[PDB]
Amino acid sequence: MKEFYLTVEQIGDSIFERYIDSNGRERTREVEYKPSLFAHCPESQATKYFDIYGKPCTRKLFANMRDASQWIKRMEDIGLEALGMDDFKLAYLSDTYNYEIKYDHTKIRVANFDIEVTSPDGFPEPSQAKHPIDAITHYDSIDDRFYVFDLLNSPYGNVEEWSIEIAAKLQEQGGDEVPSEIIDKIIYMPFDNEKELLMEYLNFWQQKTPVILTGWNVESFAIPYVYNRIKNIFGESTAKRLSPHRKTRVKVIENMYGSREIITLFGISVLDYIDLYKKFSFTNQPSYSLDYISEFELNVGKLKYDGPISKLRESNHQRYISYNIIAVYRVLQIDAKRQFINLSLDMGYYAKIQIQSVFSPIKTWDAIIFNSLKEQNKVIPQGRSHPVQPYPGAFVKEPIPNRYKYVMSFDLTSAYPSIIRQVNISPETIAGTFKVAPLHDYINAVAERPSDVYSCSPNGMMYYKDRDGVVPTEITKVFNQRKEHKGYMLAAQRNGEIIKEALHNPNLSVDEPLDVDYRFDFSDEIKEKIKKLSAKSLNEMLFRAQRTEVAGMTAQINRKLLINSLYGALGNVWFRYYDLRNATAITTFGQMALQWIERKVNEYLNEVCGTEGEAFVLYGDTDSIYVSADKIIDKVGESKFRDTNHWVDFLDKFARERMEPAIDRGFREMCEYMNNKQHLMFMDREAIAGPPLGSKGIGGFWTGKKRYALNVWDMEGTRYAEPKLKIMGLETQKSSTPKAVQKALKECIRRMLQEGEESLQEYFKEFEKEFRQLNYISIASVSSANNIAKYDVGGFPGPKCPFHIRGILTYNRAIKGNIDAPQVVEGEKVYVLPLREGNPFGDKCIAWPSGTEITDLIKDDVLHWMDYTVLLEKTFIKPLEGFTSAAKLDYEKKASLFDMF
DNA sequence: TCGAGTAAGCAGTCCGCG
DNA sequence: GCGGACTGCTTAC
Ligand SMILES: Cc1cn([C@H]2C[C@H](O)[C@@H](COP(=O)(O)OP(=O)(O)OP(=O)(O)O)O2)c(=O)[nH]c1=O
Ligand SMILES: [Ca+2]
Ligand SMILES: [Ca+2]
Ligand SMILES: [Ca+2]
Ligand SMILES: [Ca+2]
Ligand SMILES: [Ca+2]
Ligand SMILES: [Ca+2]
Ligand SMILES: [Ca+2]
Repeated sequence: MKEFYLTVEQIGDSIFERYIDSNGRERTREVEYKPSLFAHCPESQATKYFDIYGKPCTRKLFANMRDASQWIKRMEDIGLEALGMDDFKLAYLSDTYNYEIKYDHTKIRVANFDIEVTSPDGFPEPSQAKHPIDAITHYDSIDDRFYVFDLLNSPYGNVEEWSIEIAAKLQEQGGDEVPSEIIDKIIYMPFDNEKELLMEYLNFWQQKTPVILTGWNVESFAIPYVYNRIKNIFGESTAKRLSPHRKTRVKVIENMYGSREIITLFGISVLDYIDLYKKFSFTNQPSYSLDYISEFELNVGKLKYDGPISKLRESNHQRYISYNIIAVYRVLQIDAKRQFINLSLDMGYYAKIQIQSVFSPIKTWDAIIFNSLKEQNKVIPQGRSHPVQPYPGAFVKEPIPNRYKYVMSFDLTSAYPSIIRQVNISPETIAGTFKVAPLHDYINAVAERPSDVYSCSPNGMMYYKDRDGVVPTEITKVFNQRKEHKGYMLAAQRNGEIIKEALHNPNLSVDEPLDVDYRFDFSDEIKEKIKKLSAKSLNEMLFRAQRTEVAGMTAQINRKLLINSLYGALGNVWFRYYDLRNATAITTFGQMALQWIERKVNEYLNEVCGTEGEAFVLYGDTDSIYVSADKIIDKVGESKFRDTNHWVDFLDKFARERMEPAIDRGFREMCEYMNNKQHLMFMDREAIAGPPLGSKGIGGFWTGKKRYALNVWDMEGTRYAEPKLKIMGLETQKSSTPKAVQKALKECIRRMLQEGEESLQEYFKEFEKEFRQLNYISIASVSSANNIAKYDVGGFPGPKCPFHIRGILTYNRAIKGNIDAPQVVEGEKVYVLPLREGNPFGDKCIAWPSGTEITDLIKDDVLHWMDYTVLLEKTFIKPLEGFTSAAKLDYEKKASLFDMF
């Protein structure tokens, strides 16, 4: 097999590389890599190396990496550009793996671990590590085993061994319900003392050294705790054994307020699953506790226990160990579904970077572009410093707030990447500038043609047309991968809808789910077999289809993220190819494209409707238009349609056969106007929206920019078994809005769009009457909590104190003195509740850590003093009043003459 | 919240507005 | 009471 790296590091003048050799075995090597860098030279000097602008360079070969770094510094002292890849390990990977890497994941040791630390006096700080580590569960992907290290004797209690038999039993048997599928995979090791536990863990780690190291909060908690505890007991040299090269660095990480420490383990790639989840999941969660996320992702019940976690080991060591094991398993289950490790490996090997660098699109793209240029013997420019400067973005149309009955939407496929490719925007394709007219003049096609030679953006920039830039070339490659995965995702989605339909008529039989590839649209034969299947088999198939859809979603949306982040990197001062001229060329072209096509669509529809000045485009944001279809439906007449699906078909056909060709003609003209390299503006239909045929539903409404709801029957070619709400920006979509309130507002919206005013009024009246019975967590607001210290003046709110921070200060006074009470962590999320006048907490609100029950010390009093009236008004009535006033509906029945009878 | 970008919405504070 | 200046937070692209 072809060799591939596992990890790479620079340590002084050596590269340390762990790799898989041609026989599939893990090896390590130290290489005295001599890096090269480059300086500009005279034309009279014969060279093969040129910078991206075509200027000749001489290659400087250094005796070692330190010599190279020193040269860069002296070049700065002289005032001359030092060209080339200054991150020497990326140059090493490029030289050592000069081919497309094919990796074999089965050979990569992926370790997933979690530790337990009993602490009586509050949160056990990793930097201090003052308490014994009393459990470690470490799952190894190569062995497929859970290695459990269990401390039986501690200063906080001596306990009996954990029992695998009880662990396996149902909770109704007094057991722990450790999943039966992992029972046989547990290797249990009890220890009489912590010193032996840790020495054995280190010997184990040496034998089975992680390449990828993951878990939940492993980077911020488990790793620094283990390192520091070992350091405290044995000394630094022993703790450094967590690195295969015995090198570690305390790394200080900082944002806007304050900083924290992590331990860099040289020769390991730490991908903390909480951070993978945050970057790649496209959620914003009220809580990031593993319990909360596991419940959300997997629909598994919260791991229940009596009393605080600080007393769990002494009171129920059995459950304590089983819960540690289950926690490790939960992360593996989340990864089986979301596949973020697979994503990271794919992206990392594609770019030829340390796998942990997938968190940085700047590093990822720097490596991709360097590798690409190096292939042509071209030399990358030196990174420079730039001051942070603002630049303009997208155009968003101001919608008239209203109900909108029939709507068809359209938006550009990968808009900004497509603009980059179409215009040929790249650092080395800049050709010059032209005199800019006001944007309105380009939108209306009255400005003079920018260039008859070069490809243009309405910000004034011109680009070469003779050859593709490296940015267009490389962005296209990732875009093509994105397109492939999106195809699989949508097929799985369409397949899911087939199963949902079949589930209306399940067969009374005993059978099996069909063995199929959900990434491909079901054949006629498969469809026929599905119609004969039982509910059990159909539901299993649906689950599998939905898992395939999620897998495709991860692969496609994060490739979309990668290419969109190349655009974004052009506007980040740390990117080697930072250039506000190029970032603004993209955004200004975007503004033109949207407004140009708005004009074209309005013109087209006015023509086919025989009107003048009618605005068919009611809204658009960045690269999208929303077209009112009322007049199209009315041209045929509603009574002509057999059912909802009939008019959906009709609008679908109209969009595909009439609208899209008109849109395409419009953009081709724009391409010619701007003299672009290639027409790539592809504005495909997104949604077909409207009320159910014959209902009183309003179909859709807008309240403002970035705030709307549509009742959708077809989304990008997926014809739903049941209509689905597309809601953007409204409170149902915000993580700050209480859970039960999101749910209620969504049902209000459903009723508005599908059923009408009277249905809405019925539901509202019921919710208002019953909501005080809702569990307090479900009606609590959520907020991130930054700068608690800033607004804390002797335990009381300082000037301009935010509402949620005020709540935290209230909480802090109420739990004062107790080291046992959960502390609100700076920068994390809190639940927030309003409190009635005269309450014993002495302020108008209280906040506590999100994803948790408020501590028993104050729970009863919070429950007694919760201000339900304020809750309802702020979170439910105010937003609902917004939706209904926009839609020109009333959520409460107004008086009429009929009342008199 | 270490980690690519801008536009733009709403909650809340402070305080004017005769 | 609402609206502007401002902070804080969050979402649509
Ligand atoms: C979602 C998103 C969009 N954008 C910008 C670039 C996008 O091309 C543009 C339009 O956003 P989208 O319409 O959300 O995405 P897209 O057009 O790139 O891809 P597709 O519609 O095919 O799924 O907005 C970002 O810069 N960052 C982002 O995270
Ligand atoms: Ca735990
Ligand atoms: Ca788009
Ligand atoms: Ca599309
Ligand atoms: Ca059937
Ligand atoms: Ca869009
Ligand atoms: Ca009490
Ligand atoms: Ca206001």
